[PDB]
Amino acid sequence: LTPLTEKDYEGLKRVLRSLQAHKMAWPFLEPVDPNDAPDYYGVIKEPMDLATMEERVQRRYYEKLTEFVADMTKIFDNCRYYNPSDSPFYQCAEVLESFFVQKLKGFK
Ligand SMILES: CN(C)CCCn1ccc2cc(-c3nc(S(C)(=O)=O)nc4[nH]ccc34)ccc21
Repeated sequence: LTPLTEKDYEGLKRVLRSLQAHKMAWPFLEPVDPNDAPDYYGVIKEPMDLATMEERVQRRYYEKLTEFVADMTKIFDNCRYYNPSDSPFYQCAEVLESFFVQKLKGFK
C-alpha cells in the first residue's frame, strides 16, 4: 500500500484516539501486566497494544497503512488466541475490531 503522507498521519492519530477512547478498549490501552494474565508472555510471542502503537505513530514508525493495520490486528489476534471465546476479554476484541473496521473504512 502507498506511502503514508503527513495528512495520512493526522488521520491515523484520529483513528488511534477513537480506539483509545472506546469503552471496550481498556484491556488494550497498555502492555498486558503479567500479574493480570497468567503466562501471557509465554503464550503470546508478538505482544501489541495501543500505547505501543501511539509511540510508533508519534515517531513515524509506520510507512504504509498495512503496517498500522498489522499492529492493530495483532492486538485482536493476541486477545482472541489467549482468551476463550466466551471470555469478556474476547468480547472486548470482537466489539473493538468492528469499531476499528468502521473507522478504518472511514480513513480508507
Ligand atoms: C495492572 N492490573 C493489576 C490492574 C489493571 C486492570 N487491567 C487493565 C488491563 C487489563 C487486562 C487484563 C486482561 N487482558 C487480556 S487481553 C489484552 O488479551 O484482552 N486478557 C486477559 N485474560 C485475563 C485477564 C486479561 C486484565 C486486567 C487488566
